[PDB]
Amino acid sequence: MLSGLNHLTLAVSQLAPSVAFYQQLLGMTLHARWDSGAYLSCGDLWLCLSLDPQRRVTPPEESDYTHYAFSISEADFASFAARLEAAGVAVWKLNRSEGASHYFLDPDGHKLELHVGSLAQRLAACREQPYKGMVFF
Amino acid sequence: MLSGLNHLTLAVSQLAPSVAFYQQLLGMTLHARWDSGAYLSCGDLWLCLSLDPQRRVTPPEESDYTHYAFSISEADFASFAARLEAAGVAVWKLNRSEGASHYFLDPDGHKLELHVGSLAQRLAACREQPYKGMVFF
Ligand SMILES: CN1CCCc2cc(CN)ccc21
Ligand SMILES: [Mn+2]
Ligand SMILES: [Mn+2]
Repeated sequence: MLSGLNHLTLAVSQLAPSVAFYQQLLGMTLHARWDSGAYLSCGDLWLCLSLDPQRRVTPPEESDYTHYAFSISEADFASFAARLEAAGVAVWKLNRSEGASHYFLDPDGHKLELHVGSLAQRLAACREQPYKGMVFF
Repeated sequence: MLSGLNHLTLAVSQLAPSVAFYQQLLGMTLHARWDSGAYLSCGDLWLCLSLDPQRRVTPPEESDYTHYAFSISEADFASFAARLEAAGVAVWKLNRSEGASHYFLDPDGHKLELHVGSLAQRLAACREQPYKGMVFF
C-alpha cells in the first residue's frame, strides 16, 4: 500500500540554469550534482532534475494544467512572490481559484505554484464556496 | 521559505477512469469530487485530478522523463506490482538500478513509479559508486 510521494523527477533541457533556479532562487537544498542530473530537497520532498534532450520549453497556453505546488507560510507568501516577480519569472493561469496561490514557470515551462494552506483548509473553504457539482466524502 | 510539496495536480482527459485508477486500483482516499476535478490523498500527499480538454492521452515515447514516484515498503512491493500487472497497466521502463522500482503509466500517460528507499539511501549508494561528474555538497 502506498504511503505518499517518494520523489518528483522533472526533465530539464539544460542542467545548470535549472539547478540555479531551484537552489539559488527557490532556496531548495542541493545535495549532489552530476553530468546529467541533480538531487535537491525541500523539506520532506526529494526533487530530482534529470537532463533530457527530449524536454521542450513549452508555452503555458499549449501545456495542460498539470502542476506542482510548494508550501509556504502566510507570513512569507507575499515577500516570496514579490522576489520571483522582481527576478522576471514568468507566470501562467489556471482555470479555477484554489485559495492563496502564486503561479509561475520554471525555465523549461514546468508549471509551479506557491500555496498557503492544507488539504483540510481547502475542503473547509469549499464547503462554504463549493466548486460546481461538488460532493464531499 | 518553502517547506515541502503542497499538492500535485495531474491534468486528466476523463474524470471517471482516473478516479477509478487512483482510488480503486492504487488505493488512494477520495475526499471530494466536482464536475471538473477530484481531491485525493495518499499518506501526506494531496493529489488533485483536474479535468482538462487540453490533455492528450500521450504515448510514453512522446513524453519526456518527468515522472512521479510513490513510496511503498519492500514487503508490499511485489504484490502491488502484481496487482498492476493483473489490471493490465502498461510499463514504460525496466528498472536498471539497484533499488526496487516499478515504472507504470496512468490512463492519460502520466509516468508513475513505485519506489522503495529514501534520498539518504540513494546518496549513500552514490557515495560508494558515484555517477560520472558527481560532486556532493
Ligand atoms: C557546483 N558546480 C559548479 C560548476 C559546474 C559543476 C558541474 C558538476 C558536474 N560535473 C558538478 C558541480 C558543479
Ligand atoms: Mn494548484
Ligand atoms: Mn524515479
